[PDB]
Amino acid sequence: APDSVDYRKKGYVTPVKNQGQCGSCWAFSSVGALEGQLKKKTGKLLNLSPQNLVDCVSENDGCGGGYMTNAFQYVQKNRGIDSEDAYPYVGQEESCMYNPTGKAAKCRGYREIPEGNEKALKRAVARVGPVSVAIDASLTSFQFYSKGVYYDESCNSDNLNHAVLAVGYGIQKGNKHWIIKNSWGENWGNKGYILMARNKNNACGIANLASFPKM
Ligand SMILES: *C(=O)[C@@H](NC(=O)OC(C)(C)C)C1CCCCC1
Repeated sequence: APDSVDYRKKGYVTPVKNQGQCGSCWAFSSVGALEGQLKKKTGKLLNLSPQNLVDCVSENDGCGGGYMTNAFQYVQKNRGIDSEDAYPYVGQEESCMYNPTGKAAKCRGYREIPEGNEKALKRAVARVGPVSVAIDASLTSFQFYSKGVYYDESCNSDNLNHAVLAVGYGIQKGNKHWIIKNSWGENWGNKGYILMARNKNNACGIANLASFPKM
């Protein structure tokens, strides 16, 4: 039987979130990866705080964009990241208000998958769990997605502009794919998710900026 995994079935994925009017996709991607590792390492997870990252990761630009590795590094140096409940998302950057009392996860580093390698990415998803990735999500066809395995030849792998989360991989109707968790609400795509073409020459640059935190 062909290799495939869907971490949503295993309880490694929390409900789909909505960024609102803030370019915080990176924060949600990071938090999603941390959540997956919490489930993996401790047997249970909870919603982590993307707001904590938006406000405290000085190396990023808050609602103006950021990198997942920068967030992981921050969680590590900071000795922690608050839970969503302790540090709720307001969708706008504010002053860093982290509080150790509400710490909900820790990080011991991170690893970046070899750029452009879907085979290494697949191994990471299979051996680590959900991984943070970035893609070109500017196409109109990406935005109005609803079903099937998305693939658009004009998707620019050299223009990563949206962080997302690879929650698994498989095949649907002879079409190999990556299971992708977005942060545009459950209203977007298929209940907040999108099936993206796998092994279609790094479509949309799916393997160009992938990483996972070490816990
Ligand atoms: C989306 O939420 C943001 N994307 C982002 O941080 O992209 C990386 C650096 C490729 C992960 C941006 C922030 C504002 C401009 C548009 C989308």
